[PDB]
Amino acid sequence: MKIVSWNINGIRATRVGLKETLDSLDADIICLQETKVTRDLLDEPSAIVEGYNSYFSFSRVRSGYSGVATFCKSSTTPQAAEEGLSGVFCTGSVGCYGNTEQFLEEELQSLDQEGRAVLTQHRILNCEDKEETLTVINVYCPRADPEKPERKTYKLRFYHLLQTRAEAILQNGGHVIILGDVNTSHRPLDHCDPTDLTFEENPGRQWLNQFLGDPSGLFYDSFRYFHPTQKNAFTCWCSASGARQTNYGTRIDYILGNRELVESEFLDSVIMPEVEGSDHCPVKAFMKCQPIAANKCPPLCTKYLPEFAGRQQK
Ligand SMILES: [Mg+2]
Repeated sequence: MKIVSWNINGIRATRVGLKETLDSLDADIICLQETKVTRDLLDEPSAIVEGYNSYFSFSRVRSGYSGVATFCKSSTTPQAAEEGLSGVFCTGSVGCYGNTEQFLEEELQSLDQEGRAVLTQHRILNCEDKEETLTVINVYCPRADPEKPERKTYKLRFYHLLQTRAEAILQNGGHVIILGDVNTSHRPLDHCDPTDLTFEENPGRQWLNQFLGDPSGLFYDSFRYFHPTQKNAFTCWCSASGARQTNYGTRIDYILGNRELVESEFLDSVIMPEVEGSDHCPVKAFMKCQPIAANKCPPLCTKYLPEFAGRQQK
C-alpha cells in the first residue's frame, strides 16, 4: 500500500491534466493540499478523475482558496469519509470527536470552514492478517500573518483541534495517519542553515514536540523513523529567486502515524524532490498492510455532487 501527500499549490496551476499527475505519483491514496478548488468554480476535471474516487473539503470563505482532497484507487475506497476536524460540517461519517469543551461552537465553525481537513477511513489487513481501521487525516494547516494577528491564534487553535481529533480517533482503536502541510519545521535539520541557538520557543514547534514521540507523543514522524539524520531533505522552496535550485528550503510536509502503525506496518517514508509543478514536492510512504475496499463510496464522494450529475440526468 502506498500513500502520497502533496501541497500542490493549486490543482489547475500545475498545468498538467490531473489524471496524468495522479497516475505518475503511483499510489493507492493521494492526499493533496491547497487544491484551490471551491464549489462555485464547478471544476469537474479537478474533482472527478478516471480511476479514482475522491473526497474534497472546499473552503466556504473565499473562492479559489485553500482546499484539501483525498483521491483513492478502487483498492482503497473508504468505508467512511468526513470534512473538517470538528463535526460541524458533517451518513458515512467518521466521528470520534474528542472533548472540545475549550472551543465555542462558533470557533469550531471558523476552524472548519476554510477547507483545511478531510478524513477518510479504510479497512486494512495488518501483519497478522487481522482487520483493522486506518483513518487518514489530510490537513492544510494555516499560516500566521503579521498584519492579521488573529491568524497566529487561529493556527495554534487549529493544531489543538487536530490533536484532539486525531487522539480521539486513535483512542477508539485502530490506526491513524496525519499527513499534509503542517507549516512548521520540527528540528534544525529540517531547515536550511543557520539555526537559532530559542529554536524551541516557537509555539508551533512546542506543539509538535509534544504531539510527536521519539523512536511522550503518540505519533511518529515517519520520514525520520527511517531517515533520522538525512540532511537537506526539504519539501518546500519559495517560488522566487531560484530557491529550489539553491535548496533554500524547509521540510514542512509530513506523514505522521501512530507508533504501532509506523513500527509494524511501514516499510519506508521518503521525499519526492523530482516531482515538479508546485512550490512543494510530495512525500510518500510505503506500507505492508493491505486495504479492503468498501463496496460503495461514502456520501462525501465528489461523484455525488449535484452539479456533476451529468447530461443524462439533465
Ligand atoms: Mg501555496
